[PDB]
Amino acid sequence: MELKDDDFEKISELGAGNGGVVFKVSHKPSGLVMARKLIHLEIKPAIRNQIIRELQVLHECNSPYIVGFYGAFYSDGEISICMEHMDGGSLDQVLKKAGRIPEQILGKVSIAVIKGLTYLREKHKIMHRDVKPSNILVNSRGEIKLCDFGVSGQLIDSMAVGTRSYMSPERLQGTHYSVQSDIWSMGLSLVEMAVGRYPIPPPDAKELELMFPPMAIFELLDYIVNEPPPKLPSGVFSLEFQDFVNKCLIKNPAERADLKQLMVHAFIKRSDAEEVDFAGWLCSTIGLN
Ligand SMILES: Nc1ncnc2c1ncn2[C@@H]1O[C@H](COP(=O)(O)OP(=O)(O)OP(=O)(O)O)[C@@H](O)[C@H]1O
Ligand SMILES: O=C(NOC[C@H](O)CO)c1oc2ccncc2c1Nc1ccc(I)cc1F
Ligand SMILES: [Mg+2]
Repeated sequence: MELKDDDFEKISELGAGNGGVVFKVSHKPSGLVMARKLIHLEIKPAIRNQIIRELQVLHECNSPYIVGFYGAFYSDGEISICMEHMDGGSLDQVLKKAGRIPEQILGKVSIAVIKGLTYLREKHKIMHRDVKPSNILVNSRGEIKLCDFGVSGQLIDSMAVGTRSYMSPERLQGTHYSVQSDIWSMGLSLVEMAVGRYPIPPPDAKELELMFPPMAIFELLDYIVNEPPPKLPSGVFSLEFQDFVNKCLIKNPAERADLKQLMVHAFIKRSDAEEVDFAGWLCSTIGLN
């Protein structure tokens, strides 16, 4: 069935970010609860049809590790993307409530991200372009899924920041980037979620004892490109996890691990095996089920 603006009704607001908002909505004809992302684009009527045409590939993006698509359309100023509502929210929200995410749980997340990126690359020849805790969504059935990935080339162009960057040194320095950049972002997201705050600048010894002003824009970006990369602190995390993120966070993109290598890394092989009630933990920590 085709989706159209007058067929919806706002239930609540799921949040916002550097531009458009997302509503939890009810599609009246179907009865389905959905997440409707609205993106404001003062943009000519020709190229906004291309965007919709290009977003139709999302109907073929079916994976347990990728947020489901219902449809896309242009309303009155705004292009609407309608997706699966994920009742656990994004990992940036669960981090706020959780304080930290345990390593075992990050093992399950790492698995999901790797397998999602792999799906998008192998089956659709696309890079994410925007991996970070807020674009990894989770639900009470224990699923972990990626969203907000770069399907439509046009949409990427029509949007082209914030105060915290998950961009890789190479992408920060110019156009010379591609799929290896998603690895960096994943690695940084993981350190963030393990430690409970954005890992740049790194915490001093005294701030690490406590766990176990904000930087200016240029200061921070300079740190990412010119200063050694962030590390998981020693002692409180397994050596294999430490290696995992170190392999993700190698400044040189060719030297950096790729998805094939990460898939067979000791930390994944260990997390594959482990028995973890992610569904249970998630609800327990945010108060749902
Ligand atoms: N499908 C969904 N189900 C449930 N919540 C969602 C869904 N999509 C987005 N959200 C929520 O909406 C919020 C805003 O999302 P949006 O993608 O507009 O920005 P963001 O990714 O949070 O931050 P940024 O602006 O840096 O991308 C997210 O933080 C997330 O909590
Ligand atoms: O939402 C995106 N960025 O977040 C920016 C924030 O809202 C800030 O304003 C975004 O960027 C793209 C670029 C190209 N193609 C698609 C998208 C796309 N959305 C998208 C992709 C897959 C699925 I499942 C659902 C989606 F909502
Ligand atoms: Mg987002």
